[PDB]
Amino acid sequence: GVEVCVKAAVGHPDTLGDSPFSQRVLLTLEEKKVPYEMKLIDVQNKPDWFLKISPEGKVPVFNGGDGKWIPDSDVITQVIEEKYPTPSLVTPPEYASVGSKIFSCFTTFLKSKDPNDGSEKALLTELQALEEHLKAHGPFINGQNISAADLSLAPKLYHLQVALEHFKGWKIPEDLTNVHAYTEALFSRESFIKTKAAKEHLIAGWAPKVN
Ligand SMILES: O=C1O[C@H]([C@@H](O)CO)C(O)=C1O
Repeated sequence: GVEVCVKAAVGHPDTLGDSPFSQRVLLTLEEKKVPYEMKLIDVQNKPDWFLKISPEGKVPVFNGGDGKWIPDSDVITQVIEEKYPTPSLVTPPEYASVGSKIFSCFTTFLKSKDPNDGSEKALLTELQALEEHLKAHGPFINGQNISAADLSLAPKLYHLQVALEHFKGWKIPEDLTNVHAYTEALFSRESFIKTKAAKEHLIAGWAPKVN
C-alpha cells in the first residue's frame, strides 16, 4: 500500500493543508488512480514517528511500499510515473520548464510592501509567457491531455490566485484568456477538488509571511 505524508492545514491537524508540493504528489496519485493512505503532518508540531522517518522534517515524503520514505516532489512524481505508467503523465522535455518562474515571482510580489518595485511586472511577464505557450500549445501544457507539468503548476497557480486576490486584491488580467481557461479547467478537476486546501487555510498559511 502506497503512503504519503503531507502538510496539514495550519491550526487544524486533522485537515488537509496547502503545500503545493504535497498537492502535486496527491494529484499524481489521484489522476493515476493509485490507492494510497494519506498521513497528515502538523508541520509546526511534527510527530516523533515522522521525524524518525523524515529526520530533516521534509514534507511530502512518499512510501511506494518498498520500505523507504522518499522526499522531493520532483523525484516522487517520477517514481510514481515509473511504477504506474498508465495513464502516462510524461511531459515532453521541451515543455518541462513552462511556468517554472511563476511561483517564485508570485511569492515575491505577495510579500512585497513596495507597490513599485517591479515585483508585479515580473509576475505578469511570466504569466504572459504562460499565456503565449497555451495560446500555441493549449489547452494543457502538452496540448491535450494532462501531464506532470500540469500537476506541478496547478497547485502553484491556485496559491497565486487565492493569495494575491485576498492579500492584495490583485487578479490575473482577463486579457490572459488561455491562462484563465487553464486554471478553470485544472481547478475544477475531480482530483484537484479532492486534494486542494480550503481557501481559508491557504490564507492562514500565508498570513504570517505577509506580516
Ligand atoms: O510554498 C508553500 O505554500 C504553503 C503556504 O502555507 C506558505 O507557507 C506552504 O506550506 C508551502 O511550502
